Amino acid sequence: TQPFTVLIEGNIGSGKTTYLNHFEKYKNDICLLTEPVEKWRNVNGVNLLELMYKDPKKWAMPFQSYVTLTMLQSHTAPTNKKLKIMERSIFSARYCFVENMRRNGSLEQGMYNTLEEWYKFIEESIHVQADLIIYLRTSPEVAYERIRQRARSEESCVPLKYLQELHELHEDWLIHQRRPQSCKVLVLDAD
Amino acid sequence: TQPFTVLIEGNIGSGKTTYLNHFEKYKNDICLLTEPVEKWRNVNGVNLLELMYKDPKKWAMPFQSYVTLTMLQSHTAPTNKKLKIMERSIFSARYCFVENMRRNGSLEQGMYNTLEEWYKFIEESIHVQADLIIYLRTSPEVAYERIRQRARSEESCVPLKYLQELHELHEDWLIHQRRPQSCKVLVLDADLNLE
Ligand SMILES: Nc1ccn([C@H]2C[C@H](O)[C@@H](CO)O2)c(=O)n1
Ligand SMILES: Nc1ccn([C@H]2C[C@H](O)[C@@H](CO)O2)c(=O)n1
Repeated sequence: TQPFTVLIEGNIGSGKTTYLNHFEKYKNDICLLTEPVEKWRNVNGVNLLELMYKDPKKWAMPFQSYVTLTMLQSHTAPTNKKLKIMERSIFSARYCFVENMRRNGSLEQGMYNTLEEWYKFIEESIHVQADLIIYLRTSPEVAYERIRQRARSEESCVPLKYLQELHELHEDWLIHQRRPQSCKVLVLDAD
Repeated sequence: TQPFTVLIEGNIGSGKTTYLNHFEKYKNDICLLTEPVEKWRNVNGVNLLELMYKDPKKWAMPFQSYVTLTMLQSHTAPTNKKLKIMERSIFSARYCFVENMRRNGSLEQGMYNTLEEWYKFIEESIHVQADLIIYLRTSPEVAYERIRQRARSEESCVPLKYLQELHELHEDWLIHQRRPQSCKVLVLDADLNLE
């Protein structure tokens, strides 16, 4: 079982990290799970994040596959705290990042299908705690800015086009669509 | 949630199907799960099995991942029979087929790694019922004949060396490197023409 869980969603460079760094001083009453980027950067030695951004058509599949795994581990990790805040989720991994990779051709149909089958099996079994989604809404330009200020080795080549597509997907999912009673969405202007 | 389970393992062309047919008649007391191969041939329209054999460096990883999923589905499927018989398992996929694709160079480090991490997680979360393993043991040459006469479209380009690698892998797993926390193992002579 999991306590009240909050999912911090948003584009790359939407200030999620900075934002949830605030909650750090309260780690004693709140379970804080940042994106397991360190895991993605070091999978038994390999940097999947790096490989994916360097050669999407080749590494998008294994990468998103691992991301699903680690997000799933985070969603199901037990805790004694009564509040849980996670940076991003399996929902955004599926509806935004994977879908985007399918559109730009990084994921070949059979690869997209495999990932979708996994998402279906998970939802059919492993229930995921999601009570609140705070959506740090931004504009691609501002997101591009943040990314540029912090020299992230892997994100050193993400085009503005890429951010726009991710942005649109986050919009289609969190705003231009009725949400279930099981989960509320709080939109904040990041910019 | 799972009853006594038997995993039927063997190389490609070891007569699993034929052998599993002898169990059709007991369908009332036995839950028989066949390899979800036809699912692999139809993943919402795409034939992952074909693609895997056609260009493993690109498709081995997605294919095996879907295999894991489908096998996992069988390992945890509903049943109301007091005996369960599965054709293959996540174990043969992990220790034989994935290992083979790693050795032959089809799976690059990160892909093999991703696959292995899923295995760790699957067994840390779920528990897979495995009480006995029946091993239809054959020689790679005999297995090659079966595959040849079977004439399966996707296996059309499977060379003897491939079956040779898989054979060694099954041997190491079910016989040599075997240990007393043993899932008990019954070794059958699948070179026999029909038992
Ligand atoms: N499903 C996901 C989740 C995150 N990321 C990437 C986007 C950023 O580069 C980094 C997070 O800041 O992780 C990704 O490619 N796919
Ligand atoms: N983990 C697995 C399981 C099966 N197969 C292949 C072997 C045969 O070609 C077909 C099963 O009869 O699927 C495979 O490549 N990998």
